[PDB]
Amino acid sequence: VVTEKQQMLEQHLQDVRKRVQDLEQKMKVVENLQDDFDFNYKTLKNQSVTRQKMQQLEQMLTALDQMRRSIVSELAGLLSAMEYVQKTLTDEELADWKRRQQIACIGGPPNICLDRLENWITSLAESQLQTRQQIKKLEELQQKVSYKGDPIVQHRPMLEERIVELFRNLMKSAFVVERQPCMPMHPDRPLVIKTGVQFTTKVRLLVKFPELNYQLKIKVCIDKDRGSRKFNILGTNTKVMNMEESNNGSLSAEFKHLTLREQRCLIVTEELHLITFETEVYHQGLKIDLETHSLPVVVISNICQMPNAWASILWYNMLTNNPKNVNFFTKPPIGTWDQVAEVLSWQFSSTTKRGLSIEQLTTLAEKLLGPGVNYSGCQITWAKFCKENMAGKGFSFWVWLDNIIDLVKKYILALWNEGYIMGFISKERERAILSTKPPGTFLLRFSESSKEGGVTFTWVEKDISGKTQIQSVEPYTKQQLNNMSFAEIIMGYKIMDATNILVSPLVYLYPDIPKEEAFGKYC
Ligand SMILES: CC(=O)N1CC[C@H]2CC[C@@H](C(=O)N[C@@H](CCC(N)=O)C(=O)NC(c3ccccc3)c3ccccc3)N2C(=O)[C@@H](NC(=O)c2cc3cc(C(F)(F)P(=O)(O)O)ccc3[nH]2)C1
Repeated sequence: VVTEKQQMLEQHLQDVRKRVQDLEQKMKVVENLQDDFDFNYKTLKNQSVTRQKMQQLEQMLTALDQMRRSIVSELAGLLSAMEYVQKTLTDEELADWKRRQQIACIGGPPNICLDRLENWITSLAESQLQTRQQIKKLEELQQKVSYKGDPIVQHRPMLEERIVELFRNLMKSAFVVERQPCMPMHPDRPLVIKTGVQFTTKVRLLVKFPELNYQLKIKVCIDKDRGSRKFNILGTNTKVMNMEESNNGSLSAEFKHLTLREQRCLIVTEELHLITFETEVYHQGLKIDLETHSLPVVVISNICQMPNAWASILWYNMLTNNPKNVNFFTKPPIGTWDQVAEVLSWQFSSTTKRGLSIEQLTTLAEKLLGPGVNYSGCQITWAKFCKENMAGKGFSFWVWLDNIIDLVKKYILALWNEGYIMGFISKERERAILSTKPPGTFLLRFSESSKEGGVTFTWVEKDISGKTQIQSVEPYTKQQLNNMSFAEIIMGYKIMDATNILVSPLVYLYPDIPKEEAFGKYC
């Protein structure tokens, strides 16, 4: 859906194009008048005929001055308009995309489409090129015909400085990282790169100029620049930018043959690195030095470091919009619960068909902050999330959660995707909602004491005394889920009753779904 700010920008660019086109027509008229003045001056060098020709030349030069004074001020007004629209385009519309990319990287909505910004940037770039050519024409015209108090000699140096500044800054802003450094075997985990592993990245120039096809050589490097590890990019670290049908005519450069190796003559998962891209543009007498960099990258040595490395990327991209804060973990910022809850639900909605529900997020809030009702005014630190182990446990909240995400993705995906997994429910709440329900009613949830991840089912029944009993089964491990599906385990589960007969204590899946109707399709 196109916004009000974006529709106003589309008209503001169209108005710039109309102004540029209107000045082109004035430039033609001023050139033809000067060419006539130049011709008539150089030629015919009663006696009244010479006097009449002299009056013609004076009138033509006075008219030349007025047309020049008009064009110069019309160009000054055009540049001011260009400056405003460029600030809206680069500092506002482009920055929003950069933030939308940070969010998409960490599982957020996958918007981040360049086609509209490429169309707007190209339009502004083409308009600025015609303006630069009009300022070049004023220089050419002045050289041939000038006079004391000529508006070209006094205002052209400022007009030239203004358009050159505009065009350089637009070219520099258009050089973006379309696809952030990522390992192809871990597409759901970008900005985490293991040494010796082939990784890919992609860059794009949003100024759609066909002149530049096969002209820009993109050089890629790491650690360009206290006590931090230094690395080198090995493989094919140079790529010629080209227009493809696959890109829809867009100028881009994809690096697929890259690897990191430590250079040879703070904790590893919190150390950040920047992958830099460089090129030089030579366009009609201008040398524009383009330089862009990736979002901070965590460099790992073993794949066991992947969970803590991903948490550092989650923290960085959730809390800051700054694209180069390498010292972020020297003093990491605090997050709100609503910020964290959004990211945690993104971890599930990017890997599965279902994110985290309100009830699942509430029980997750209580696990980190303790009892309460409203968690919107609560704060979560890096220590409570990843750096330090949970209160009374030998593992951090993130390690416990990452093992659940993996359990869902690899072992119980189909059940999670259909909504048969209660997942996160406190011992007090599960006993509460089951207390009212008939005997044999059960819910599926994850283990809180299991580091590696465990799945369980909590059920309700009545003893001979009539007292309601709520029990959970010993959590089923990943190893067990590799032999039997959780659905087969639910159906096959038997208990020894009072009559000493093996019976299934499971009848209905919460709230009232008969077990065979919900889990039969998976056996
Ligand atoms: C007390 C009771 O009424 N129960 C029945 C009896 C006991 C004893 C046997 C055990 C059981 O049913 N085991 C399962 C296998 C479970 C597994 N993880 O592999 C089972 O099917 N047992 C069979 C059997 C038969 C042959 C060979 C092996 C096992 C069985 C069947 C019939 C009779 C006996 C045994 N069986 C149980 O799990 C009983 N419950 C527990 O022991 C238990 C629940 C629980 C919950 C958590 C948590 F919520 F996730 P957290 O957030 O981490 O705190 C953590 C630890 C936990 N332990 C349920």
